[PDB]
Amino acid sequence: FPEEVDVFTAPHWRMKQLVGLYCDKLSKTNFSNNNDFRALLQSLYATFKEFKMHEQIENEYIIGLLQQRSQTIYNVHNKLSEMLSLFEKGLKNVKNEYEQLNYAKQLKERLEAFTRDFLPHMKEEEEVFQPMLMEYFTYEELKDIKKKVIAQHC
Repeated sequence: FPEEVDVFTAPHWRMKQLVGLYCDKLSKTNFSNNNDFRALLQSLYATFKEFKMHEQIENEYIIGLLQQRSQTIYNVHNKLSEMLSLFEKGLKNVKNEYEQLNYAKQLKERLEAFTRDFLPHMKEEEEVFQPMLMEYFTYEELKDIKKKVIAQHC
């Protein structure tokens, strides 16, 4: 698929880069240490804010359009909002090492589940929405769209 009409690849290269960064931080993080703990949550909150902007950009510049033209919408492209709330909880409601370590176990559980769903969600957009975009829009329309999408991401 021509680079100039690919509306997922570059944003997703950034999102996967962010997944890699938080997985790395997660596994090197000392949850018994309060500073290490908060720094981790702070990184995670910023990261997940960018994920939310990304999904919003998709909704506003790509998905809403594709769904009006194909009318083949049934799945509703929430998750991120619950993850951000989780993080806030850790940054405001955790006082000592006992709470930190109980929290960590839950954080890890929820991030693993998030990650296991987020990668396939992205692959479905590239494998399914991209090709649909080909049949319902012209090549220049798609170029315009990618233009608007990169502007919002970058």
